[PDB]
This record gives sequence, structure tokens and C-alpha cells, in this order.
Amino acid sequence: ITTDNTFVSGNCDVVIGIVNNTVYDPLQPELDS
Amino acid sequence: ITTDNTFVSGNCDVVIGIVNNTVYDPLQPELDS
Ligand SMILES: *[C@@H]1O[C@H](CO)[C@@H](O)[C@H](O)[C@H]1NC(C)=O
Ligand SMILES: *[C@@H]1O[C@H](CO)[C@@H](O)[C@H](O)[C@H]1NC(C)=O
Repeated sequence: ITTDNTFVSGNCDVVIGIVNNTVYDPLQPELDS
Repeated sequence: ITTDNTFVSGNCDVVIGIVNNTVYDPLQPELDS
């Protein structure tokens, strides 16, 4: 799950069926490296 | 106004009716931090 394929919206307390995970921004390896 | 919803083309000098404001790149806070 990458933020050039997903987008940020809303909060996790309303939608039903949402699950715990981590979403890997492709900007993160660029900024960490 | 996000660069994930707008794109990079042109300048202030061609298109009629442009108003002066700021554009919040969603990359900009990670660039700053
Ligand atoms: C319907 O979805 C909820 C939330 O995802 C889940 O807890 C529930 O078990 C589901 N219903 C069935 C019959 O599995
Ligand atoms: C994981 O999802 C649950 C909902 O099942 C939520 O309450 C929790 O805040 C989430 N995050 C965690 C455990 O870091």
C-alpha cells in the first residue's frame, strides 16, 4: 500500500471493517536515505 | 490545494484571472521536516 496508489482521508473511528496495518509511503525510503 | 490534486504547468503571466494565494504541496511538510 503506497501513497502514490492511496490517499489520506478521514479518521479510523467511523468506518466499519477497517483493519490495522502500515501503509508504506514511497517518499519514506527517499527521506530516510 | 495539493500537488496530489493539481499539476505543474505554466506561470502567473499567461492565464487570465489568477489570484495570489498559497499551494500546499502534500510533499512540502515532509520536505520541511
Ligand atoms: C460483518 O463485518 C463485521 C466487521 O467487519 C464483522 O465483525 C462481522 O463478523 C461480519 N459478519 C459476518 C457474518 O461475518
Ligand atoms: C488498531 O485497530 C483497532 C480497532 O480494531 C483500534 O482500536 C486501534 O487504535 C488500532 N491501532 C493500534 C492498536 O495501534
